[PDB]
Amino acid sequence: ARHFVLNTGAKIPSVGLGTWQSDPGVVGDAVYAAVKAGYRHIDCARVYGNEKEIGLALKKLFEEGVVKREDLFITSKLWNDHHAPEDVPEALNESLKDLQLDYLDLYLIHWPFRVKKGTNTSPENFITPDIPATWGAMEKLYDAGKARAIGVSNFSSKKLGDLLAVARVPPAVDQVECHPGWQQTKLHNFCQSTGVHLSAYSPLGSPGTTWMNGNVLKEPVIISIAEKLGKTPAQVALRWNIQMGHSVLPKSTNEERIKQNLDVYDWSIPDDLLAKFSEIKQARLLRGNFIVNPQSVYKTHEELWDGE
Ligand SMILES: NC(=O)C1=CN([C@@H]2O[C@H](COP(=O)(O)OP(=O)(O)OC[C@H]3O[C@@H](n4cnc5c(N)ncnc54)[C@H](OP(=O)(O)O)[C@@H]3O)[C@@H](O)[C@H]2O)C=CC1
Repeated sequence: ARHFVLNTGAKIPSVGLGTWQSDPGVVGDAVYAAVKAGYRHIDCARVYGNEKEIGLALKKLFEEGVVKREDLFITSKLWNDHHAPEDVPEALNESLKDLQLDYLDLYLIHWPFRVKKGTNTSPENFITPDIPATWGAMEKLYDAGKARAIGVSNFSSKKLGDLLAVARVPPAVDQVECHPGWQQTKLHNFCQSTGVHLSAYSPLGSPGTTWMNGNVLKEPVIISIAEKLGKTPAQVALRWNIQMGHSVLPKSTNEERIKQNLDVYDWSIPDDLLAKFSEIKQARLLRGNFIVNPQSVYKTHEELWDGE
């Protein structure tokens, strides 16, 4: 259970190191510690502003002979301002430059949302998405082998369905918020029915993010199962996702928590304790406030998420 198989045939390691909010000065030693500890999957994005420092950590690991390039699964994301079909390859090239890599294992459309190239998220800069024309350009990256798998992030079942109808290369991954607090059963189903892999971002509910109301590790049901099974609350939360057939992208810069989050393979959650999860109140923590707006295509929360 140390990996899942994507629709491309590629194995995606079921635990990756998240690097959202990993500062340029700490992220390098975090990636290093993670890989040394057995991680084979790093989740990155242009907009995280730390890809240069992840690249220095990867080049250290290779030259030090901890791993070779082929042992690692490296993910990055196309930001909202590079959706125009002519801008997509520059975006991938910018991230390959910073990571100092020949290819990405996974390249994702970060949001089903577009702004003018080189502009900030402000309504004046909003441009109607053309996901087919962006996906069209993402396919050319996949053809050339520069992105060995392509996929999307923050797509509902509907938006994922609409892309699959027009795709020549089907999305390999839909990366979404998914944890005990927000279980995404519908999309989980739609993904297994379509052969799309569901990858769980904020798998601990992103408790370090002051503007998200994460308290997943404090839920009575998770604290219980941890105590019952002699595992930490984090361990339980992550294991739940892995038993659902989702990969998890736990972020840490603390060597010990990095180690603990990989320790989700040798042990299981009994079916009894797996039943105890629908006793958990459901709330989406990352609502996409920043792109729900009167001048947005998404005038409502329900419009962004298609009721989900
Ligand atoms: N739009 C998208 O596609 C999105 C993608 N992502 C990706 O998913 C990743 C993971 O989600 P993220 O929102 O970062 O939050 P997570 O759910 O991964 O939680 C991270 C927080 O939990 C702490 N933590 C880590 N390990 C443990 C542990 N074992 N016990 C207790 N606390 C722990 C971290 O602190 P510390 O570092 O001190 O250990 C940090 O404050 C992101 O980092 C990013 O790579 C996430 C958000 C959006």
